[PDB]
Order: sequence, then C-alpha cells, then structure tokens
Amino acid sequence: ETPASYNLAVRRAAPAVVNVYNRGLNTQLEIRTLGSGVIMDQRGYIITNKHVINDADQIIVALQDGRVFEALLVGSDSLTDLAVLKINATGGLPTIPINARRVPHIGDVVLAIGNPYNLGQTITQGIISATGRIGPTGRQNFLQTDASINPGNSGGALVNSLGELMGINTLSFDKSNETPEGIGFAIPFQLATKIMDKLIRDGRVIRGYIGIGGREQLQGIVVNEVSPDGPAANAGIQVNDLIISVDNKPAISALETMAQVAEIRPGSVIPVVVMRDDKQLTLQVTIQEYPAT
Amino acid sequence: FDSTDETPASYNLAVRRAAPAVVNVYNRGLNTNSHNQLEIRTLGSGVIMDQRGYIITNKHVINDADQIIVALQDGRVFEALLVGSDSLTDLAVLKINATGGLPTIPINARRVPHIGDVVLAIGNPYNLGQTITQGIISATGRITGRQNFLQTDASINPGNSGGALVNSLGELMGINTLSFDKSNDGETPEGIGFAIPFQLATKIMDKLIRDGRVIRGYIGIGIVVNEVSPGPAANAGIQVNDLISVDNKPLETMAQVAEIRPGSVIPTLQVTIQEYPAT
Amino acid sequence: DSTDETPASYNLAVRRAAPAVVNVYNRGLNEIRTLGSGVIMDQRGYIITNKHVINDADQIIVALQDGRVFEALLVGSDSLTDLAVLKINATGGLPTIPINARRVPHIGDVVLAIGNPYNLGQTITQGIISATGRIGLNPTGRQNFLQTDASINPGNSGGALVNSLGELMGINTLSFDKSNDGETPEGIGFAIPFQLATKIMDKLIRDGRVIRGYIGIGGREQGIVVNEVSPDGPAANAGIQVNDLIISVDNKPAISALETMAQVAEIRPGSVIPVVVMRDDKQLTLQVTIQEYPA
Repeated sequence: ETPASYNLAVRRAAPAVVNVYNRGLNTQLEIRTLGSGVIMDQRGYIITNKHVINDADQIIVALQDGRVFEALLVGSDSLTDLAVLKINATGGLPTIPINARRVPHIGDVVLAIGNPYNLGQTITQGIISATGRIGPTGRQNFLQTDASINPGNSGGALVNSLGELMGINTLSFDKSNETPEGIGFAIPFQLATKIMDKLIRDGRVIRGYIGIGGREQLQGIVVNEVSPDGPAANAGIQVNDLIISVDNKPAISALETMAQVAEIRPGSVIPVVVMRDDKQLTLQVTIQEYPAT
Repeated sequence: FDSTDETPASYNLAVRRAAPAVVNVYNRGLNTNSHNQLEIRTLGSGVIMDQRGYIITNKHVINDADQIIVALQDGRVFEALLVGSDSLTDLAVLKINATGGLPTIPINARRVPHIGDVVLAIGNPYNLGQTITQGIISATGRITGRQNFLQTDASINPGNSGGALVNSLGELMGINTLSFDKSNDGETPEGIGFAIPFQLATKIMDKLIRDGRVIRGYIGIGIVVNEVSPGPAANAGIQVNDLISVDNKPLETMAQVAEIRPGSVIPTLQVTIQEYPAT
Repeated sequence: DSTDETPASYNLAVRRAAPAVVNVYNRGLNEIRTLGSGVIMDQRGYIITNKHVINDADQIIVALQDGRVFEALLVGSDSLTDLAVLKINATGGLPTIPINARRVPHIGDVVLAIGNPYNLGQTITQGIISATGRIGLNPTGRQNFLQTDASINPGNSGGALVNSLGELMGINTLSFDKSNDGETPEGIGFAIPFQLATKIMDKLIRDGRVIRGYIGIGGREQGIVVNEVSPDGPAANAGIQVNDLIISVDNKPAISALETMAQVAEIRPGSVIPVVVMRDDKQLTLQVTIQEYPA
C-alpha cells in the first residue's frame, strides 16, 4: 500500500531546478531580485526569466545538492521574458527531463518547482488550466496553471507527473476584480527550448521584422498598422490590404505567420501577396531585424 | 530513464467530456451612463444540461442583464433567453436556439459525491477563457440560508460562477457559485469555494423549464410553531403554540414541504398546501 | 456511460483520518476567544494541537465529528514548536489518527489537510508536500516544518495533515502571509511532522513540558563561532570564551549550526560531553555538563 505521490517527478526534475539570485552593489552586494532556473543540458546552460536577472551585477545560481556557481548571462529576450545563464561545472550536472514530442493537454497534473520567497525549493501541485494563453505581443503563448505560483517561482520549472518539463513559470495573475487564486502562467517548453537554442547560438534572439501590425472572400491576415520606414511601408504595403501569402507560405494565421517572419534571416527579400480593391498584389519586401526594446 | 513510453497523470478525460458543455456567459447591458454602448456588466459561466439548449448558470451572473450572450468553446455565440431563475438557490436557466446540436454536461444521477473526490472547476475566470482548476470536495451540505453546498478547494475565481464542477469521470458534481471572501484578520481565504450539488441543480432546472419559475410548497409556518402565516397555517386551525407528523413523515421538513404541489392537502389538523410567493 | 467507472478520490484517506480530527475551542470571559483543530493520537484521549491555539484558555472545549463534546485538560505546552497536548475522558472508544512510524514523508506526496477553517466545519483540502525541514517564516527555532500547498486557513491549526493512505504526516501549524510588493502568498503552509509531533507529545505526557539540553552559547557558521556565552551557563562554567571557533560536539562534528542545536537538545540535562574548539589555531577538548534549557 503506497500513498499517491508525485515524488517521482520531484526526484526527476527538482534537482535540475536551481535558485537564481540577482545581486547588486550599493554605495556592498545585496539581493535585489531572486527567482529560479532550470538546467536544460549538461553544458550548464540554464533557462530563466529575463526579469529575474535584469541589471544583475552578479548572478548566483544555487543548486539543491549544495553547489553554488556564478552564472554567466548568455543572453536574454525581453520579448518572451526569457534568459539563459551559463555555469562551468567540473562535476556532473542534473538536467531537466525534456520530451519534445510530448503535447501538454489541459487537465494534465503539473508540479511547479521554484524558490518562493527564498524559503528553498518548493514543490506545488496543480493541473494545466489552459493552453495557448496570451497575456498583447502574443509571443508568450502561456500555459495557464493552478499550481501555487509565487514570487520566486519565475524561471522555475513546471513539470508533469513524469517530471517532464512542460513550461517555465513566468507569471502569476495579479489583476483585481480581490486576489486571483490558482492562476499562473508558464512559457511552453517548446518555446523555452526554441529561445534557449537561439540565445546560446546568437547571444540573443534574432527575429525577422516586416514592420506590420495586423490581425487575422479570401483568407488572409489583415494589416492594421504599418511601421514607418518599415519593410512593409517601403515595399508599398498598406493597412487596409489583406495579406494572402508571406514568403511563399499561406497567411492562414496571424500568429503562425509572425513566427515564420521571426525565422527569416534579416536582409532577405521575400514575396508578400495582398488584396487591394479585390485585386491580388505581389509586393517584394526586405526583412529587417526586430527593433530593440 | 525514458518517459516517452510513460503516460502523465491527466484529468484531460474529464475535460474533453465536460468542458465542451461549459459555456461562457456574458451579462451585457447598454451603458445609459455613457452613450448606450454595450458593455459587459458581469461575466460568468454556464453549463449546457440538455440538447434542447437549456443552460444552467448563477442568477447573480445574469442579474440586471440587458442582454445575455452565451459563447461556446467551439466558437459559436448565442443570445440566450432567460428561461427562469431562483434567488434561493442562485440558479438560473438559459435557452439557446441552436439549429444544429450542442454539447451536454455528463450527468450521472446515481453518482454520489464523496468528500475527497477529485474535482475539476470549469469556468471563465477574469474572461481569460475556459479555465480548468483541480481540487477536491472539501465538504458536503455546507450551506446561512437553507442552501446545500459542495465545498471545494479547486481554485475558484470571478467568472467561474454558473460553471461546472466535475469529478475525474467528468460527471457533473456541482455548479460553482460562491467563494469564501470573509476575513478575520484581513487575510484572504484560500481554497474555499462552493458549488450547488447537481442533484439540486437538475431539480431546480427541470422546475424552471416547466413553470418558468420554481414553485415550491408553502405551509405558512420538539418543534413549536410560534406564528402562522395568514394562510395555509391559519387555516385548519393551527394554533400559535401548536405542537410531530407531516404527510405521514417524521431542515428535513422545509425541504420536503417545498416539493409539495400547491392544491394538495396534508393532515388532526388538515392543511392545504398552496404556492409560496417568492420574488 | 461513465456511470460504471470509478471517480478519482482521496475519500479513503478522509474516512480513516477525519473522525480522529477534532475541533478545539478556546474560551475566555470578559465565550469562544479562539478556535482551531486537534488530532487524537492515542486511545487514552491525548490530542495534539498548536500551543498558540489554546494559549490563555480558561477552558478548552473539544468537539468530535461523531458528535461527542469534552472539556480538555492541558497536559503541557511547548512554546518552541508551538505544540500542546490535551486530555479528555473517552467512553466507548475514540477515532484515532492513523500513524505509521515506518512511513517516511516524501516531497510530492499527496496530502489532505483536515481542519475547521473559519469554523465552517471539518474541511478537507488537497495538496502535496512542498518541502521538508523548512525553518518556517522565522529562521530561528529549527522548526523543521513540512511545507504544503494544500489550502491551509485559520482553523486548521493543530489539525491533521495526512497522505492519501490516511497516515498522519504532520500537524498543520502555520500559514505564510508575509507580504512584500503587496504579495499574497499562495499555497505555502507549514506542518509539524508526525514523528516529531509524536516525540513532543510523549515528552509532554511524561512531563508537563519538554526538556532539552542547553549549553549557554549563541554562534554562527568548518566550525561554529560563539558570539554570545550565557552567564553561569553550561559553557560559562566550562570557560568557553567569545570569538572562539567550535569544531565538534559530543563526538559529532559541528558542520551545520542547525543539525547541532538539535543534537544538544537531545542530550539529557546533566550528561557530560566533549566539545572541541579551535582557539588561537589550537585544538582544545573541553568538558561541559549539559543543563536544561531556561524555562
């Protein structure tokens, strides 16, 4: 007779969850912000929230086995509130279980591993409240969860009963009207990984940019705004016109497209077919790089 | 270790079963204060109980609603008609004229909710969209008032009202309605929500669909009856200090007599049960 | 048809443990001044509850789920761990909280919190074991609480925290409400483990209090310096000075200043133990007679 337990996922994933400390020196060293981190690979690279290590003079990463390192900011993305830290480990490193094929379903039991209020590594249990949750940028595409999330869980791991990483705890719903209960958000591992591999490889996230604002007869993304001196404006794209296709790919979803654009190497001239006056217009556009925050 | 072969503990089953039947209710009213623009006064949830399109929700979610918009997770949006409501149970039935069919909430009448039963709350907290939260049945028959509640620690928030509370199986257990807010030290209560038991919910719905309202028996009254309504009590000759048997039967009572059809007579004093005026 | 399937439930744990969890009412007159929860450990009628719950009680009324009500007598109160043992007269027997000494609490274990939140009645909130050995809200005290995200509210104090099997895991004691940034903590409660809980109970049943070894020293973290040396204390008579580093105590090295202050508490007052210290770069094995901790 064994008690129902998620200790398995705990022993599997908890080790790979670290305590990330941001400290600054003031007229000496003191912690200005603390959160959590998730060791993804053996190389020592760690994913965390950018808002955890912002303006960090020194980033201290504390593991559960006692070891304490000095993290190296590999890069950060304010667009997805993500950041990667590097740590040189001569000894073996615990990694987070990752299943790229795993599709998180609503209702899956999840565990939130982090360091709430610097009490130590806390494991809270909940489920996946929802998926594909945005919030305006729409880049975050959060997974909602009712697993107890608190200040110190940011950058922490959200794993299932198998210990497999599901997301990176980033947000707790704070909006009144009272105090929101059991509503937290996390970056899907699919996105967290995509950003990590890109931060390590480029020192930052490099995104294509058409300088267009639009929201999804023919089916296409409608343009609402056109960034001045932006690739769109330059090419001759207008707000009212409807984008049928982008770079030889159907503009079926405003969100799946913006992801396709972000993958275009800046400096690339791509076709963008639109619809003005019920007439198809093919406009060649030059991809810039996404403007700095 | 490889977990690809492994299967994660998931209540997705209950979700695919129940969720599609839980709808987003939008209490909308023209803003007379401004320029008569339609605005969402209140948003809660609803539960589609049968194929006919009868949806259960909280009365407090549709009060003072100039328009009641029901949105299904499948995208569809209907202008729900208020079939009826009940202040006492805070329940309300809506109706949607769907040409096609529609999802219904899994209901198991013979299912008895137990304290400890894993439950899932399905609603639209803060209009984020259909949110699922997990908890358990913390208690039963919680209630002051005469109401009977399933208590639950499943995280409940504004917008969950009228939403479905279900078990692992996805069977409707209760209708999320309330949330403990009262604070002794100014602190906010944690994991203390309340739901209308589905036995009570279905009962109130079927009545509302039939009578447009919930007509329940009225008597006008070691249990001593201090005073007597100028009605069914006053008749038959029931005294003020009058003192054991009702309808050949031994809170248990006022819920029993409430289910007595008006016009029916029950003894020896012989009183005729009528309709209890509510509003 | 789902009507033939089985609902996931922790009702099993509820039936085994719930009855044993009682409502503790603290009375004072200028009526109920305070209230909480209790757990019946033994058939004798001994109940465990938090000290704060029962403090300054002119009368302690206990109420069982089966209906019976008794006036409890306070066996003892331990300020340190915030525990209190109660006594009542039991006829026809009582429900007892299932305890498994062999069972070891595991982080991630599904735990039910049984208690009387806001006097709503016996409430069962579900969560897991977040962590073990936690200091609590305050670093001092070597609390060793079990952390749990199972909803814990006022009225669960002295209540039973149990696993899905129904085995007692800990006594719900504290909830985290500390606020910075305007934060409201969510799913962070603390409970005194059952093994610890059982241990304290006996020291209270055996004696109207808990006695722990004292050494008249206040230090910080290898070795452990000595910032303060209690006057006429065990170490005071031993000649232990200030600023001197400690290496080992009672044959047990002094790595952690927390695992050590727990060992010293175990040593029966009076016993004589060895204490090695590095002073001026020299090893000095001293002899100190342990005394009971100041009242």
